[PDB]
Amino acid sequence: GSGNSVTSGGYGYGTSAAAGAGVAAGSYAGAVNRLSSAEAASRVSSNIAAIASGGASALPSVISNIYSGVVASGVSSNEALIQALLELLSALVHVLSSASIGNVSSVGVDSTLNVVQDSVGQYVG
Amino acid sequence: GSGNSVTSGGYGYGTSAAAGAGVAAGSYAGAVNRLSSAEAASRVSSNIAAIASGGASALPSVISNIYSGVVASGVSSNEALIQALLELLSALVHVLSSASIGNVSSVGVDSTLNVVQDSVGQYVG
Repeated sequence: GSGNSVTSGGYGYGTSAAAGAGVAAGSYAGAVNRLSSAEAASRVSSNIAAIASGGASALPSVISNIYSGVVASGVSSNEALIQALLELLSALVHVLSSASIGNVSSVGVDSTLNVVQDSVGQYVG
Repeated sequence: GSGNSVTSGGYGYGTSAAAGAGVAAGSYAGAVNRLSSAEAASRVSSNIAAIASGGASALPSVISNIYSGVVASGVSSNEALIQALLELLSALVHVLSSASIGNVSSVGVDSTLNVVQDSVGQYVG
């Protein structure tokens, strides 16, 4: 302890290759190891059919579903972001296993990016 | 600039509703409203065909491609994680626009979550 608190960068206390739970400034691995727990699986598999339907329009809805679920555990706000995002990242990649994709064009990604900013930008900001 | 610097919580500077760019410890909206730039659209459109063809097997390869691209832009290391991920999150939701999904299963997501930990778990910790 010191009492005199000032500031700190994303290093020293935690950089990478760690256990987690308030390790770095915005990086925490504990939010990740919890993904192999049934906790995530119960939420992620519930929203697979949501993202599969909305594509990107489901993001602001599904992220909200998962985020609140993680925060309900009593986790740090910033670490909750990570876990909730990681749980989110799992729902939409699993659907591709069954999603017989056709042909995607390299156009309109610019516009899709404008949408992703809406869903998570309000959590990282 | 106080001589000494002891760690503190990621608040005070830009707790919420902030424009971005090193606003919080692990939260930055600046890494999000930059996605509407040609920068992301030029990277993410190269990732769309990759993730579409792998589902989750492309994550560890695509995330790294984008991450190194963002870090070389002179961005903060922990902030890069956010932007690089947001650009990543844009590629895989774009593909659903032309990906006619059929029937996904709520079983196996538990296992998929184990893989997502490998791709980003080395950047978040």
